[PDB]
Amino acid sequence: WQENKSWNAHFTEHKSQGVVVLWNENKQQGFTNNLKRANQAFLPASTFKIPNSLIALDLGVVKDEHQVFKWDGQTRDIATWNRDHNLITAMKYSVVPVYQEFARQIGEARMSKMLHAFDYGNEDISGNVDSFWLDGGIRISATEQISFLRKLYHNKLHVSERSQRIVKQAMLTEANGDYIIRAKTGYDTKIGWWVGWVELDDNVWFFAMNMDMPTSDGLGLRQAITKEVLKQEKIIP
Amino acid sequence: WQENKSWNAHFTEHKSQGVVVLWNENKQQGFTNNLKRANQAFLPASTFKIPNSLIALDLGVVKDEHQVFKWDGQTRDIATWNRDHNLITAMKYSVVPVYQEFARQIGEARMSKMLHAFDYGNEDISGNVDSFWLDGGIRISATEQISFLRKLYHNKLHVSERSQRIVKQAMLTEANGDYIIRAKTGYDTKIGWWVGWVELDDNVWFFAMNMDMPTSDGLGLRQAITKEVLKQEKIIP
Ligand code: NA
Ligand code: NA
Ligand code: NA
Repeated sequence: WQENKSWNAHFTEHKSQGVVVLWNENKQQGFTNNLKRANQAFLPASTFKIPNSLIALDLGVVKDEHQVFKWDGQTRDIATWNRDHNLITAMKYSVVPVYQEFARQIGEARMSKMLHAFDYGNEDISGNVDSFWLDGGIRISATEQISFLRKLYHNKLHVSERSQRIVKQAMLTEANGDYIIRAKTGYDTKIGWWVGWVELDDNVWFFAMNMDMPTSDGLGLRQAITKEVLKQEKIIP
Repeated sequence: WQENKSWNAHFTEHKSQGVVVLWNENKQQGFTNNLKRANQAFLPASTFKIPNSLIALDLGVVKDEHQVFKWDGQTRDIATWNRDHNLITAMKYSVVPVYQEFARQIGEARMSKMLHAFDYGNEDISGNVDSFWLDGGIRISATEQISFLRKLYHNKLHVSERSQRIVKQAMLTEANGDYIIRAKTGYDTKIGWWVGWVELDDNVWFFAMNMDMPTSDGLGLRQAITKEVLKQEKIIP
């Protein structure tokens, strides 16, 4: 692990504070602007959709990325939520109600057992079974997110290979001739997250970032600051 | 099927001639600028890399998208070919020697049986087992490319689901907040190809295009013209 404080200028430039963690898979080396915060644990919020999806697929709660999760007829503030969804759109729009239903069907016992099998964060599901990742006891750090993602990337998690391939497909965020990003956003009213990885032709760079997010004003910063770090390190052009 | 000659404006504006074929999956309806050229069969060239990959995966000739195909040590004109590759980079840079090796390992008998099971084009693999898609007997039309691709999209081809998911991952070309394109380019001395699909939140649009390609100058037009048509049809912004 190497600390590079020069990344802090990207945060300063945006009147923000946070951590970016990068892992170079080929070199097995990590880099971050703040080693201490890199190892501090926070509520995952919607980044929890990654393990939740995996578990739901492995248990058959979700069949595949095409199955329709019918809208439950309750109108909610976020317009995109008020419609039918599949795994791809549910991830893309972070549709909380669909995942809450998943969590209820999974149940606390299977949920707790799976997170333990995954070595996921503090592995604590205390609170409501359908909301612990938003306001309950579970915590994970940026470095822990990287460890978890590395296992997912290599199909090493304790679910089927098929479930893992499907979730990586659903994580697809951006792709062009230069790179591919597979990732998940999250935010909880105190912290904003972006975790995932960048696929290059001959390497993979895992990333996990979080930042203080007093208002939702700055949500776009999660990707922007990360990309500035990626640009500075020449990972993307 | 519906003919839209207005699309010809995009070809002529580039001093070009060709066909674009679109299929709206939800509505089960197709659109083309030239109904007859849509059904004209040509050598598939590198678009054959899609069935070739599926077969190699299903037979274990390829383990997965990470397996290294070591460079055989012969230097060829295209700089990107002269290195080790995996399925992702082999597709991205259309690395013919790797696929030629796959074809030799698959062998004529299994190749022929699989293309028949695929209902692929004219199913004719004469003569050279490692070059028939470049100079041999096989011919496929833009509409036939679409039929094959629709089966691949739904995991309905007669190979494992896993094989189909891996090849679709390897087809990934472009992705953003508005769309995902999975596709494969091809070109022989005479014609250039682009075939694949556009994933939207609530629909999939299949496409297959081919155009006259007297020089390799114009290869960029395969994507550009196709995108102008997608833009016109309001499929992408
Ligand atoms: Na690793
Ligand atoms: Na910025
Ligand atoms: Na044009």
